[PDB]
Amino acid sequence: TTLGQSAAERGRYFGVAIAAGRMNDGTYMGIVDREFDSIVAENEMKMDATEPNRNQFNFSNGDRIVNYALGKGKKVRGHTLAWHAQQPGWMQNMSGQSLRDALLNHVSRVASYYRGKIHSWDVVNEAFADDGRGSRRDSNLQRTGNDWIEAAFRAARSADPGAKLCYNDYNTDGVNAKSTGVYNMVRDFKARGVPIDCVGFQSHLGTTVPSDYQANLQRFADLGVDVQITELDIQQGSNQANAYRQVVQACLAVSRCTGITVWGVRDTDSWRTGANPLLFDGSGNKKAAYAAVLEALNA
Repeated sequence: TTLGQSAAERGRYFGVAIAAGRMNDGTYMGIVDREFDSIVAENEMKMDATEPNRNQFNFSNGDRIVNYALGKGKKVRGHTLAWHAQQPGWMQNMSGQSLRDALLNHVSRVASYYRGKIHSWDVVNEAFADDGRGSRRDSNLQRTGNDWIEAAFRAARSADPGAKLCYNDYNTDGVNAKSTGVYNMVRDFKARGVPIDCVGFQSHLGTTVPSDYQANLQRFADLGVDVQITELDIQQGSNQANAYRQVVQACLAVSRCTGITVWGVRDTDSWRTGANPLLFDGSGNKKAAYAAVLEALNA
């Protein structure tokens, strides 16, 4: 088997983040053809990639990833319709109502273009502080109004109602002040019928999985949302393979945990240079962490 085969047999997907740049690399494209049944774009679908100038869109590189995914029978995750980081320059300098207008225009148009091709959308990415109080990150977006996360989900449901609408964030893997700030927002969203289907957990780990990784996953699924591990990577070390095997078993244990996406093919492809935090090495070979993931999917 492969990761994707044996994660399907558990009712789940195993995805990978790819970059257009590498799609000519023969051994890279091979591993992706075979091991994963879900695909994210690493950069080609962010705000600056898709709307370089106000109200004017280029989906050229994002499409090369999406259409490769559909052509080979794989699911597609959309990353990401709204995010303080990596805003096209014209957007960084707007504020207020017109920023709010520009933001919703971005979400409905991007989600419209990809309607029917997107298994799930990171609608809003990283909206909570890392300050031990679970408060909102101060952003030009957040300064338009505390309800901008709601408005963004509303615009995305309109544009593509078949897509699963996710909130995605990092430093949210255990039970901390940040996951509980996310939790309270989502709870209120589900209370009020705000259209949010899944919560994403980036899980950019150090060397070790939190004791309550699954307890935190589970408290969210109990809200009646799906949970997804969206951008997984684990710092290398002797506990690396143990840490991957634990993340997979925490997802199999939770019934609403639909799948896991690691954030790159090979160690050399990682935004986290030097960490070697992935399932393959630069020579393209399976690491120990690959065998841990494949067993955990099978045991």
